[PDB]
Amino acid sequence: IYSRLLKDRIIMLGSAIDDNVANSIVSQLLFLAAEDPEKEISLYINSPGGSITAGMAIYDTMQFIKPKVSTICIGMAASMGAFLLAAGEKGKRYALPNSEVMIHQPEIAAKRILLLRDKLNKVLAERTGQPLEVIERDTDRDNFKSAEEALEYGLIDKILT
Amino acid sequence: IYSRLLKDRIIMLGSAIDDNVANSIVSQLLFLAAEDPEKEISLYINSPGGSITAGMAIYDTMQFIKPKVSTICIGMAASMGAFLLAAGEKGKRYALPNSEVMIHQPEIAAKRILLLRDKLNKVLAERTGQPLEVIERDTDRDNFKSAEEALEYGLIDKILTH
Amino acid sequence: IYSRLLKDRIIMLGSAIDDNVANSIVSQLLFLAAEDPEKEISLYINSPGGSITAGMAIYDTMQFIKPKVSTICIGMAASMGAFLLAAGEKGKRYALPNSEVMIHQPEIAAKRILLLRDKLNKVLAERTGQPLEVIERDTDRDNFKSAEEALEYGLIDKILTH
Amino acid sequence: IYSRLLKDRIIMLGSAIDDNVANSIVSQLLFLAAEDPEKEISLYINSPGGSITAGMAIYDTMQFIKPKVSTICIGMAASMGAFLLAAGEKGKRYALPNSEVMIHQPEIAAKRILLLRDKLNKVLAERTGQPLEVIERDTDRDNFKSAEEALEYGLIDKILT
Amino acid sequence: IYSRLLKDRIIMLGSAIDDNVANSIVSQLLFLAAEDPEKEISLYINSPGGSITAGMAIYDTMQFIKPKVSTICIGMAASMGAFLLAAGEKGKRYALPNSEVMIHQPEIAAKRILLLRDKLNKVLAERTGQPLEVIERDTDRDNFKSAEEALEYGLIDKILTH
Amino acid sequence: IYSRLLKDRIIMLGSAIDDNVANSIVSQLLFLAAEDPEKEISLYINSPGGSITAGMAIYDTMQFIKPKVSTICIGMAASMGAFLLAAGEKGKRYALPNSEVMIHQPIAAKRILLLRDKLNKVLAERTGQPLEVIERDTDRDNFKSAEEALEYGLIDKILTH
Amino acid sequence: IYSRLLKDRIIMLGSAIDDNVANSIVSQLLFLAAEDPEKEISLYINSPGGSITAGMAIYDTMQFIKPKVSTICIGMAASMGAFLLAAGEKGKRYALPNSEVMIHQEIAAKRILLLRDKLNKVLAERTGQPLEVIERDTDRDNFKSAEEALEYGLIDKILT
Amino acid sequence: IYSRLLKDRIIMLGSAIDDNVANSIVSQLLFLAAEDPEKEISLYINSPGGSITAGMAIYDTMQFIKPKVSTICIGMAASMGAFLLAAGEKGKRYALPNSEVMIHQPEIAAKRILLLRDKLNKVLAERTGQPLEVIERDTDRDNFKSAEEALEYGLIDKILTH
Amino acid sequence: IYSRLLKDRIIMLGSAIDDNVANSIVSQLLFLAAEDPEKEISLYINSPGGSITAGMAIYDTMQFIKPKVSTICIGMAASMGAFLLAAGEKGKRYALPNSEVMIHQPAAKRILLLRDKLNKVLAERTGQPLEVIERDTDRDNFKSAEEALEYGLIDKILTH
Amino acid sequence: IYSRLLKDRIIMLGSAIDDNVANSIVSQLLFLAAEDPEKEISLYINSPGGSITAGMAIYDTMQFIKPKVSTICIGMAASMGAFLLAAGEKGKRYALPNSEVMIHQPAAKRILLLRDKLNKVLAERTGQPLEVIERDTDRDNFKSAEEALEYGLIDKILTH
Amino acid sequence: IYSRLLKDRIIMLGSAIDDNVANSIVSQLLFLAAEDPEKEISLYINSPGGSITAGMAIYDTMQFIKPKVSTICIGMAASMGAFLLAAGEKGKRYALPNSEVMIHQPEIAAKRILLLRDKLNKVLAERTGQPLEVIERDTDRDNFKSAEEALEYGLIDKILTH
Amino acid sequence: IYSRLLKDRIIMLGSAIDDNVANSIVSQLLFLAAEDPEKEISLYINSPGGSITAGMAIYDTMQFIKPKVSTICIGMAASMGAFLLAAGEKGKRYALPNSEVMIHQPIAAKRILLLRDKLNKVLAERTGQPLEVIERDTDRDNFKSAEEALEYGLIDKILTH
Repeated sequence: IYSRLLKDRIIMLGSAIDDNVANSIVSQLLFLAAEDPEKEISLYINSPGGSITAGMAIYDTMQFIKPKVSTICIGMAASMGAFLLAAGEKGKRYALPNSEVMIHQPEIAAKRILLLRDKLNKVLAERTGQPLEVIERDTDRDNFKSAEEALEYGLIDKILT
Repeated sequence: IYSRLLKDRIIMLGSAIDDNVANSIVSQLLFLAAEDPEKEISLYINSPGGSITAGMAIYDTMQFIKPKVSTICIGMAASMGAFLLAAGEKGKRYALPNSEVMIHQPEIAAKRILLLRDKLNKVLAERTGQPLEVIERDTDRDNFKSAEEALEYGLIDKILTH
Repeated sequence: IYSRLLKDRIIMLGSAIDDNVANSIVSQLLFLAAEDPEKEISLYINSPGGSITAGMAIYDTMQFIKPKVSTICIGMAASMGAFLLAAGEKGKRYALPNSEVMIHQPEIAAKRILLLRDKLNKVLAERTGQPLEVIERDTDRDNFKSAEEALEYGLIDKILTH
Repeated sequence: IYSRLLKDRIIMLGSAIDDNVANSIVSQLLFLAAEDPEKEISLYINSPGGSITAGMAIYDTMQFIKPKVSTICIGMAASMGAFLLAAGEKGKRYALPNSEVMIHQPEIAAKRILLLRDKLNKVLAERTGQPLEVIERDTDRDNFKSAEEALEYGLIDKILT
Repeated sequence: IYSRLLKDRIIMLGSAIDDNVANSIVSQLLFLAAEDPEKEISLYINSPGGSITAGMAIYDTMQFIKPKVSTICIGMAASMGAFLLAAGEKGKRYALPNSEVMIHQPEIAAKRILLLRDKLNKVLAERTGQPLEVIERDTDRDNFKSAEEALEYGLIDKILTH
Repeated sequence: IYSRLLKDRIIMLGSAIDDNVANSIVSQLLFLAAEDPEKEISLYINSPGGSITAGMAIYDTMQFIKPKVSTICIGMAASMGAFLLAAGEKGKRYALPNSEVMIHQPIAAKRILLLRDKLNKVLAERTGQPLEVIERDTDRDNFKSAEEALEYGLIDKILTH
Repeated sequence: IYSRLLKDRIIMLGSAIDDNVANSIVSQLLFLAAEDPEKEISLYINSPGGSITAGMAIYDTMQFIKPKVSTICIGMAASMGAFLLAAGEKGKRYALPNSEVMIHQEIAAKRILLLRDKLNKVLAERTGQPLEVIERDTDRDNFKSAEEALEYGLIDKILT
Repeated sequence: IYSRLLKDRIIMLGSAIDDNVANSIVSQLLFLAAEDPEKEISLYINSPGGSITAGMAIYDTMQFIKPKVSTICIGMAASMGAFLLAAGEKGKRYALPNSEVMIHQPEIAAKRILLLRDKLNKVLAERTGQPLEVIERDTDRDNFKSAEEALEYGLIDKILTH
Repeated sequence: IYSRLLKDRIIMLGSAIDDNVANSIVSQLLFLAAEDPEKEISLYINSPGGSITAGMAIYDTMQFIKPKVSTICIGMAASMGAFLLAAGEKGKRYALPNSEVMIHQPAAKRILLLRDKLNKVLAERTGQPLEVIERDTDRDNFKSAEEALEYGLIDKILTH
Repeated sequence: IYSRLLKDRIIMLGSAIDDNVANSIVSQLLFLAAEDPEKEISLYINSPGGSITAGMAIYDTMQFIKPKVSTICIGMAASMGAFLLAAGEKGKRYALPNSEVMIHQPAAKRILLLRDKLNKVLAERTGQPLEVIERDTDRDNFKSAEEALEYGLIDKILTH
Repeated sequence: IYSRLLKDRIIMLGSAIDDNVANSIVSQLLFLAAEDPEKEISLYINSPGGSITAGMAIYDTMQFIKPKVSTICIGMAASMGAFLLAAGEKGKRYALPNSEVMIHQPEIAAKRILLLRDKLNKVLAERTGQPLEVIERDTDRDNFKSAEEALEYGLIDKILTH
Repeated sequence: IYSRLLKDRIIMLGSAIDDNVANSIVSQLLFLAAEDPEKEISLYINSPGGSITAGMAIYDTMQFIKPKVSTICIGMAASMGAFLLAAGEKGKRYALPNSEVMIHQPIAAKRILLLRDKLNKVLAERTGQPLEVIERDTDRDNFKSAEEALEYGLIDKILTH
């Protein structure tokens, strides 16, 4: 199926993000960018989130490729799912009226994670317009946002009705 | 099989609704809207229902896409199954004579659940043209409606008869 | 296989009836009706029967679609399998000489079961010709009907021979 | 373990009620009543509930035996768990301050169930002091009671602090 | 557990009756009869019933041993469960006020079953006090009898009350 | 595979007969009769036999359809396998020189008695043996060689070289 | 449990007979014979039967040991179960009123035929039926009530 | 083993808290209170935490029984594990020097969850002598405390040192 | 894969022979004979052997169909595998230089029947007197390809 | 159970012989020899046989320990089971009337070594000339208890 | 078995260290300390190591209890296994001549890992005599120490010989 | 069982040697040495061998404890099994007449090289063979009979009758 979706340049990120999913998503992105570098991509996101390392891979692939990546939150975008939502092409970041967004993000790899988390926070500040310290507090805490709360925090540009 | 059905723009929702099913249904909806934005979709519903979050995802995708989504209840629509039935395109919401509807609605975020619940009651009120306090009473409790009580309540537009 | 059968508009109901089987059968019915609304369908039945709710779903879908559904009992039609047999298109309900029919009918709510039994009983009365009360007794009792007994009772229209 | 509890005449009903559990509980009740007919029994209840047929078996065994059965709700008593709580010896029905009670209760066996349900409602009316019609509405609806709401509905005699 | 029960001469028959259960129950019976031939046995019964062959094994062992076997129905005694209940020591056959009895009885030669069915109807006739032919009439259809109805019918001696 | 065989109108009955197999075989028979009602079908039988109800279903479907059904015994036809062999189209019932046939046949007890009688009858008719002897021989263990099956009138022909 | 039974010299043969069961039963027989060679053993039989080779092992162990082995049919004794029933100590072979008996029974082929012949002979001596009569009845499907089993010579006494 | 521990009135809570664990812990508590109502109990806690409903059950049983319950944190007490640590007998709440405490707290009844949560914050406020608004801030977010920060915050009475 | 082989009229018998394998092989043989009755079939055999009944079914199907069946032993043909090798079309029975052949063969009454048929057929295929066949079937011996050629089990060794 | 048997110095060898079984049996033998070096051991054998290496380990342990090991064949002793039967203490090797014995035996170099040792030992236990042993080990034959007594595999048949 | 060992106050740590093993070890330690607070304990270690959080739990329990804990390395002590070895009672830390020690240390939070590594490093420095910075380098590197190397570094007190 | 053997101070090493087995064997050795330091231990060995690290652990525990450890080879001692056999108490190293010994021995690669050298040394010392020949023979497939193991000095005695 998602194969048919693929021909329409729609990627569905429908699950927790791990390496597998991250490889899969990166592949699809690279594939589409291969077919038609000039043409837009739609990434739909319903995800509880997942590993920061897996998430950053997708994010990097998004920033890297030529095609603009529009993001659309459907049920939920939490953790790295919310991050990817926020990292969509500007003015192209979308949510449905009932969808929810939670920006909360969960050896010697530890040093590495702390660094990635710092990068993550900074990107999020830039994309949202929030101050870094605000982003820090909010990603360390359990909080939920309605499509409307997320529009007004700067995570999405438009609520699609 | 349902693949063949898909070519005819029929989606079968035949099970309890969870994230998997919700992803599947959403995908099929997006896919069909992709092929042909202008053209109608038939959603057949026999479901015991399920998670309000998974249900709202399907509901949003339905409202969002261009194609009108006709809903048809076959055996049963309960919980989010009844909600989706009720959320079909107006004049296009259908049941079979012996089918049953139960609007009773039974991990994260207690507060989210409560919010979704207010909106679910609200959407039900608009679509059935029913008073909120009534919608609230009947979603709270075990009750089943026949194809006849569903229609009269405003849950479906018409009953399809041989 | 069954797939090849499907191209010939034959559906095989060969097992106990549950939600899965009911979904499957309903789908195949909707599929065939989609291909060719005008053209007949053959439903072969060898089934011990099963859930009344699942059975009624198949029945409603049968009554609902355009194509006429011929029913053919092969080994056995018991419970909802005998009901579906009896619900075949008139003059098109068939059995094999050695096949057997038992109209005895044994997640869900109790009042719903009772509502559905009355309904299934009424339908049976219409189809067999029998008085409602004769049906009520025979569904509560363990009996088998030979094909000839079956044809006499009104469950089938014709027995298949040399 | 619960073996040691047994010697102290404590039964723990810690799970959903099915036939198994119902057999087990009935056995223990009959066993204790065997040892010492004169002496009290303590039934602790943390249960999501279960089958009305299984529940009625325990209830019947409770009413039948000589020993008075005190009931104590710990986490939760729902469905037939709430019913058994309510069916404890009078003035002996107890809950903990944070416990919860839900009296909501979920072929041709159908006729039988409808009858058992009627019996169930009536017993509950008697034990609570509620009118039958009130019991009917409340067991058909999803509702939760604090220890305090349950004390004041008549499901328990005492909140143990 | 059950083991503790066993020391008090209580056997729990808590399940459908098959060869395994039947072997188990027979063993316990022979075991208790071995310990103390003179002393009574309590057999508690909550069972949907089961195989007539497995049932008759337990029955024969009951009749055979010295100890008197009291029977007590708890939730339900159906099929061979109801039979064993009825086959308890006279004046010792007991039910709880809400328990239910159903005397309906649905690798083995068909004639073996036919004969064992008759022999069952006869034993049951002599145990109830009911005439053979009425028992034959009753057990070939579904019914269910309350504790009150089974008392009347001669299936049990006493209801456990107050 | 079998699928390729199917295109040539060969059905292989290679296992014990239960409802599954019976359904499968019936389906294949109905399917072939659907494609070409006029044209012959070859049923190869190597089977230990099985349920009389499942057997009679296949037998009925055989007698019912238009295509003539030739039967060929390969290793063994016992129980309902032997019966189906015997029920092939007349002059079309075949065995291989080393194959064996055993007509011994081992829920409604009243009904299985009926089918048993009906079986015995059909057997008497096709073999032309006394119903008297058919009842002896199906009630006891007996193995016939391909020759012994010829004399009995269970098969018309033994296939050689 | 059957452990407690064992202390009372009761063995329960409650299942199809295979090598495992046969080993078990043989062990228990040898064990009891070890404890008290002089004292009787009670073998209760409810069995659909099984392998002739596994059966003959139990039968041989029975014949071999000193203790007399009484046999009691409870639900059913078929195949080698019926054989072992028949092979109980004389005057000690028992059935319950409703129990049923059915005597119907490289790749080890020549040996199966021998064991079978040996089994038919032993049933002849034990029932008092002619061999030709046993050869007939073990090749065919038939069941006997306690009563018919008494008449045929398969058991001594129906117990009530 | 923990059996031997049990004889010394030591209970080990070494895992995530669910209904099973909660039943187990409750049972052990009731058992010990049964043996010797007067005598102290030691509850060692190394737990990632878990369900608020399962946690409250243990907490209630602790408050309810006669014996004083000393709590000792070993590796970690997070979520309901930290709550139970804090709910130990006063002056008897202990941690090891390297142990960690996280008071962050992450099926039925959204409304119940919310209620339990208010009471959990409240009990934490009493026991730590801390302002509610502070307790509310720190249960809402990811934070871990050392044995030193726990003590100063008022989560434990003293740190046990070699 | 073996599907591709099948289009070339090659059947691979690569495992112990049971009913499943026997059904499979028979089916493939009947299938090929259906496509092209006139045309040869190649049966490659590397098998430890198996049941005499399952074997005889393959053998009969081989004798029965029109196409000539050439047999080729690859690693091993033992038991019914050796028998089917030997039953290949005359002049068409082949082995590879390092392959091995063991003619040892591991209702009883029917089993004893097939066993006799088997010995006779072998005796006819090899030209060996029957009584030599019967000794060699009862005993455990391997033949090198060379020995099997000289014994008359195979027509030619493949080489060069 | 067999635990109770063990206290009576009865070992039951009831299955195919592999390393596991061989370890088990050796352990039990060493254990009993430890308790009471002076006192006899009864080894009951119903076994299809098995690996020659696993077998020889049991055999060596038997020869090695002080207690005399009596062997009793119950259903069957084939392969290494037959060998261990034959290796029982002299005059103490027993079989039951219906039991069967097959002496057929199914680093290669070490395997060929044990095989020779095995034939020799048998030749010594039976009194049969070596070359007769070698024929009979290579071939597939059953001996009735009677035949095994006369062959010198067992000392006495149990009866009466 | 191990049980017999336990009566002799020997604990065997023979596997990777996770929460399970850590709970087990902690329990055994608490148990023995319960039986006889005054008397020595022998902890034998052959372990590839494991989670720092699990390791620190065992360590804290060791430091906490009254009994002195002697440590004996048998095959290998790596990661937290080498740490526990080094944390044995002074003069009581032992190894076998051919055993190996690797102090390299590879659900959880990152800052917590870092806090715990500094701590484990400090402890190691105290115990070995080494400067903190020597420990820091050696834990970040893949090296094995022979028993003699180990004794020289300060990880053990004595090597076990003829 | 083995447990009974344990009371008699017999340990059975009956399988390939891995960490589990090595732990088990070490434990049993430590246990026995705990009960009675003065008293002899009998280690029976039938083993294909295994890991050199696991082997050396057992060997060390043997050399370390007070009790003398007699070794007896039953079926086979290969690899570390042969090594442990050879490392039994002197004059206490035994084999059965038909048993076999193979001294052929097949994560820190640098370390396994060290143990390998140390093994070869101990072997040279106990057999009294040239370290020269010990390196040949452990690097190749060789099977010694009980006699051949006597000459090599791997065992002191062959146990007979």
